[PDB]
Amino acid sequence: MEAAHSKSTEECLAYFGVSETTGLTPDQVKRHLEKYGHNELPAEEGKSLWELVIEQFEDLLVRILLLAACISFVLAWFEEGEETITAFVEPFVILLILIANAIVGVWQERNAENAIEALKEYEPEMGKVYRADRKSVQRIKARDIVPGDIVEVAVGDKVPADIRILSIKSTTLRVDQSILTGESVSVIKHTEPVPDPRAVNQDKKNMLFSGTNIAAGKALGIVATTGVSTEIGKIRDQMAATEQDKTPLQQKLDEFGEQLSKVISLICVAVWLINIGHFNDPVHGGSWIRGAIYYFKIAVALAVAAIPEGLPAVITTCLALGTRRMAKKNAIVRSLPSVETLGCTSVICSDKTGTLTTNQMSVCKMFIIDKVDGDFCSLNEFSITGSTYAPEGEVLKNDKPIRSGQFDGLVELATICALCNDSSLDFNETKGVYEKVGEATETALTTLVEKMNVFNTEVRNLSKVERANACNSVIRQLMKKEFTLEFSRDRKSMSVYCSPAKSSRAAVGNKMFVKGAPEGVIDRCNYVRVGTTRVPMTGPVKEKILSVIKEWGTGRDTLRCLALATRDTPPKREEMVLDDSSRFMEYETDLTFVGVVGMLDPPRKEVMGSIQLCRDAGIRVIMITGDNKGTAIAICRRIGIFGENEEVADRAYTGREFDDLPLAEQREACRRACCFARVEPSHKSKIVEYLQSYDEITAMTGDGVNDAPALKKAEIGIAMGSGTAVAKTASEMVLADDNFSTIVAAVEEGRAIYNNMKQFIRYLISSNVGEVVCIFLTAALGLPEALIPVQLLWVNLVTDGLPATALGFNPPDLDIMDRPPRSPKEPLISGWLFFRYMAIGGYVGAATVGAAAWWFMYAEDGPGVTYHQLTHFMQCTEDHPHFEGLDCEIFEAPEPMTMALSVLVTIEMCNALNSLSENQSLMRMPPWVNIWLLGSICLSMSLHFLILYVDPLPMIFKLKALDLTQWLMVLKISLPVIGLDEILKFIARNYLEG
Ligand SMILES: C/C=C(/C)C(=O)O[C@H]1C(C)=C2[C@H]([C@@H]1OC(=O)CCCCCCC)[C@@](C)(OC(C)=O)C[C@H](OC(=O)CCCCCCCCCCCNC(=O)OC(C)(C)C)[C@@]1(O)[C@H]2OC(=O)[C@@]1(C)O
Ligand SMILES: Nc1ncnc2c1ncn2[C@@H]1O[C@H](COP(=O)(O)OP(=O)(O)CP(=O)(O)O)[C@@H](O)[C@H]1O
Ligand SMILES: [Mg+2]
Ligand SMILES: [Mg+2]
Ligand code: NA
Repeated sequence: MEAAHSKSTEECLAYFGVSETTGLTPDQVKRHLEKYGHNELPAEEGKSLWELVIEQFEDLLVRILLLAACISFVLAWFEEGEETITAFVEPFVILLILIANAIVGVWQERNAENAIEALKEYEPEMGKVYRADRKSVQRIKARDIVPGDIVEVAVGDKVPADIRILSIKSTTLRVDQSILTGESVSVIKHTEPVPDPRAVNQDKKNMLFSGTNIAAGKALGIVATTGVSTEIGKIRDQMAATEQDKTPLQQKLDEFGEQLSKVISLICVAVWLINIGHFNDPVHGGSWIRGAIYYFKIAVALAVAAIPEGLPAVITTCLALGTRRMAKKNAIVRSLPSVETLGCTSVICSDKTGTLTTNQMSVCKMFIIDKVDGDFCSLNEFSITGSTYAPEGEVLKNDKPIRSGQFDGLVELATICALCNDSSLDFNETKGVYEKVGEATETALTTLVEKMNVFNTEVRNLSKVERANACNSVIRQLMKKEFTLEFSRDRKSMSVYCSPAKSSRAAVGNKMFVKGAPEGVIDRCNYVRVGTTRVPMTGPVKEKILSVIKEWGTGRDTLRCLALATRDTPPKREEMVLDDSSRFMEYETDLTFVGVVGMLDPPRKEVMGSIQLCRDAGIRVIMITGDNKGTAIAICRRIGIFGENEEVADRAYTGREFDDLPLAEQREACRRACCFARVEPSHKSKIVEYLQSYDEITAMTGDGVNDAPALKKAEIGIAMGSGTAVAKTASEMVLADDNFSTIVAAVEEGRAIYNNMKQFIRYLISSNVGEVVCIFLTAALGLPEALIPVQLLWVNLVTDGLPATALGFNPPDLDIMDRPPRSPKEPLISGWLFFRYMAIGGYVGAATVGAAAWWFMYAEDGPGVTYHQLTHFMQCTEDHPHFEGLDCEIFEAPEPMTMALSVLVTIEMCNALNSLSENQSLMRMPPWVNIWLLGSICLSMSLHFLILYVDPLPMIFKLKALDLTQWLMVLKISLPVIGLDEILKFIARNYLEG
């Protein structure tokens, strides 16, 4: 293992003590592999169904439901009557429901994958090495490779392990570092070391990254690191090292169950306590034993009456409808419980280029020297038309079209472009557009030249597959591109060494054409071409050139700038070391300025807008880029991140500056900064760490393996649709169109969803509260069971579901994206609201209980002790001649329970309307504000009726109610609720808030 890419080539061969000629002797292997182990990323930990199922039974609510289903199952085996056979339908369903979870929770998980499981997709199976047990190449297995032994790589290989390169057999070595680094092109490699120990992957040019692919060539190397120590391994760790939290909804889950479990217990405490007399009045008579079976069968009744059985399924049902919904709007939510979190994103750190700007290069201005006298300068500035790389546009100065050949300065600037360019242009018939063959910034140049055909060369008598490069290729036949000095991140420029063909361009042997950042190339210029002549680059001449440079890249224009020059007297060919990039800055001096070229990477429309929405939304937007600060900034104001004129010094730091600042200011910077320029790897995460130190839900967006470590830890990681599998499987959402805006649009559904989601949740809960109250009373008073678990379930599952899940469509507020993103800590039911549902429930609890008992104490179709002596219904067959000479079996009558169970049903089909709104009266928001909710209610009612009329059913529950006698009685109980709410709902006006 060597963090050395900065070491000499022999220095490594030294460290490992290995023969670049022989390799590692089988001993070295046995010893190296035991200090280094195998080159491979650790396997996964997959739980068994056993383990899975067990989690499915680790919720307090699922358990409280399992203990209850036991007591029911246990009771349903204590009667000895032929009629009491439907005894196994209660403890049967409960299980069934609890079973349907485990079932779903497992398949739920079984289909989800690990972001890391996606990484191992980058590990090659075989490798190619050289060791002491053979002269010819040995082809082994990635993992059997050890830090040290000599490995060789070829054009068609995937790089196993991180290799410090020893020697390049090919004439050149190309690499696709795409997946785990900055920008991919055929990145070249060289053998000489890299001085800086703290070098960024891209800058370690003598290296072979594990997983990356060698595009072209065949070179030899010595393995630096193996395994998890390998550059990517270094990542896999990050990801595995991170743990993410439960959506502030799931958070609230445990919370509610924790309590819903405390309460419950307490009841049984109050309950057992109201029947304490049974300790100082019993005559040891025997009817005892049948009194314990009461508490036991009333306790499991208490459970299916405290837990919102059906809720779980209504929520996810609400979410999946929304997934598909956003999917239409190009947004892809990976895992849904995350929609909530998206709904309250505090900040969005998105990259610029790919998403914000369209990334469509096009030269808009050029500028070449026109004349220099004493101190008087004179430039020739231009304008170029054409968004597309498409070779279609016109060159104009002072808005007047202009032939290009008419000016020398241009004819050179033009060639330079065409020659110091590795890109080109290609046209396709499948879509009919002109596509970016190489790198955009280059493919745009190639384009520029096309538009200003310096040679007035007929191109309209040529097809469109030929128009693509007619003007370039011509300038290409005007020089012999001997070789090229690739771009390097320190001289921030590149150059092409050329020769002319024997007769035409003989004038001056070889010359050199360079292009890069104006700062550099310009200093390196000691002269300046004025048409066909040169002059001593002077003080004034320079300022004036940089002044326009700064004008373009800082002005509203927000243009990118390329300074073009040529080295007239290039060093002799054989005196150049075309293969040791260090010296490339030396070969690029004594330069003659030729002119700079400005081009734009236009922001995508809706962004400006989408940026504004965030404002009203209060959602912060941080722009992570690769532009220089001066340009990042501008660009921002151009979109709205900043407002032209705004002071931005503190709100925008740079890749470096940031690293400088101490952990102290690091944090600060982050809560206010909105523009990070020249960002590096770690940053995307350190920030996401500070943005978290401010309890801020923050969005992050990357595209490749290197971005994963953050995308993971970000509350909401957003991966590009044109991004790499891994990253995607790391983010919690994916953008097919990459449009930043799609993020904001997604942040919208995110709130909406949760608002309906939210309410429909409050609806089914309060009801569950009510139910509880019913059993409490049914129990505290002795009164016969008023409602049965087997019932309560049906309700909380169906008669309650269809209105709840229809509520999920409640018309979205108009002010959504006009209120700061929601708080996570904000509880679902509190304050006066608590008081409200605390009352509605206390209402239904009695409305139901009293209902069943009514049919017992006033209804004609079943007279009962009007003195309330039904309370002791427990004792009837006993003291048969006590106070009743009645048919003792009437207490277990169906009519009384269908009474309450129908006043419940209705009260909810009603309460499910004092919901369409929280405080806006129904006359201010009639139920017909939602077509679904109404319809749904009907489907439930024809249903509830299904359990009265369809013979198989009623016998399971209770028999039919006498229409207009008993039903009417039902209505004179429930309907009033609405009032009770409209009344609390009115207590709105009687307080400030609204
Ligand atoms: C429910 C029924 C009852 C009886 C209950 O105990 O509720 C209390 C309680 C706990 C509360 C409240 C409630 O307090 C009372 O009513 C006092 C008890 C008096 C009644 C007893 C008679 C003597 C709450 C409900 O009501 C009011 C109006 O006071 C409101 C609120 O609740 C919310 O905001 C809910 C949002 C939680 C988040 C929703 C998550 C649950 C949804 C999933 C359902 C899982 N169930 C299930 O069966 O799944 C399977 C797989 C099948 C097992 C919450 O104050 C909560 O405490 C909290 O921490 C909160 C923030 O939570
Ligand atoms: N095709 C090209 N050839 C030579 N130099 C180029 C170039 N395109 C840009 N440059 C110059 O080289 C410097 C760096 O190029 P770099 O590869 O970092 O650009 P980039 O801006 O395309 C990254 P990002 O796309 O993430 O914003 C630029 O700041 C510019 O001055
Ligand atoms: Mg570039
Ligand atoms: Mg990137
Ligand atoms: Na996460």
